[PDB]
Amino acid sequence: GPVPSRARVYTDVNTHRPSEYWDYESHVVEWGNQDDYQLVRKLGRGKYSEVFEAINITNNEKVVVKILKPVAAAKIKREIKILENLRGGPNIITLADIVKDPVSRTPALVFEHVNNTDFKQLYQTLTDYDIRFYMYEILKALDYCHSMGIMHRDVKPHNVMIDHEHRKLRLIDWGLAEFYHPGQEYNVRVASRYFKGPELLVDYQMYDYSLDMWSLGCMLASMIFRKEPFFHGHDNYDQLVRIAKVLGTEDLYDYIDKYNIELDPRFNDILGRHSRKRWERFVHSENQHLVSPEALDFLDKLLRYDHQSRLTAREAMEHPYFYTVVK
Ligand SMILES: Nc1ncnc2c1ncn2[C@@H]1O[C@H](COP(=O)(O)OP(=O)(O)OP(=O)(O)O)[C@@H](O)[C@H]1O
Ligand SMILES: Clc1cc2[nH]ccc2cc1Br
Repeated sequence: GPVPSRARVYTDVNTHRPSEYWDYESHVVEWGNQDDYQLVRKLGRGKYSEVFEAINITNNEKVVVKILKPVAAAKIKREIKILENLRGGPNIITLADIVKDPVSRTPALVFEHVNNTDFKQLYQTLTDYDIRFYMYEILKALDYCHSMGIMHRDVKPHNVMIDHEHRKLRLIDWGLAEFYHPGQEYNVRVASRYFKGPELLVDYQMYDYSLDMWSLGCMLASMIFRKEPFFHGHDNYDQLVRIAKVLGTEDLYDYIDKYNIELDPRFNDILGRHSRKRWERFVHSENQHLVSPEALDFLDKLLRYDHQSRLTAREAMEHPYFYTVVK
């Protein structure tokens, strides 16, 4: 069957922590006062929650309220435990309160509000320096959560809030986040299609923090090459073919051979044979100002099939691409 795998960093953070730290099922939720919050406007709705802008009437501060849709208490306590564990961490969204919504009769998570800049404007206006600056900020949040034994599993642009005026970044939406336990087989239905790592696309369940580094690489490629998304699959199968058209099929077969993974036979008549492309192939007059040899080397070290070969968040922070960023 498949060869086992373990993270090359932060492998035993959870084994050496009190069981209360990662045993989210055993956690007793402390409930706040729902009357402290006045809902102002609906910001969005997904399969798992409705999101509102609200006012905390005890301090007149703006907050965001995520009212959870009917889902397993396992996912609810997991998100709460992760948010409480990471609270105060660099660039991690702050969970301000947990209240029972009187209408839905489900938990409502109250978060600090971030005055988020339009994503389309950010994507179209970020300069070379801003891309490096904000990528260093996201790495601080990822190294923190990884060092705390947690994988985010849904890194994507909509989950990175940026207040471009105050040069403030927050990593949000921890509903898919999970505690990393060496040897544990996880669900591969995580992350959004365009940001799914090859490990999820080939059904390899013993993955780790390095999944987030693939997702970060996908964001980087889309920003420096001005191609959103970078890997534009029609579905989860075409998603792997789109990756293989860039990284090539030889390295893909070496990856699956290393872990003794057998690809779904449905890939036999869609994967083809592709060579690895040089990153310069994606450079053109409209994105050249965002590309440098340091950007391409950094990208090359994130976008690797073998999850064990990708840079960790801390190694990424050491890369020459960030030497220009004021620290
Ligand atoms: N802490 C926050 N401060 C300000 N706005 C937030 C905060 N958290 C979420 N939002 C905003 O709430 C809105 C709705 O969120 P929601 O996650 O449902 O949709 P979304 O960002 O389009 O996500 P997805 O792409 O996953 O569907 C978004 O515009 C999001 O930026
Ligand atoms: Cl790190 C980062 C996160 C982001 N979220 C939306 C745009 C955007 C750009 C960068 Br660079």
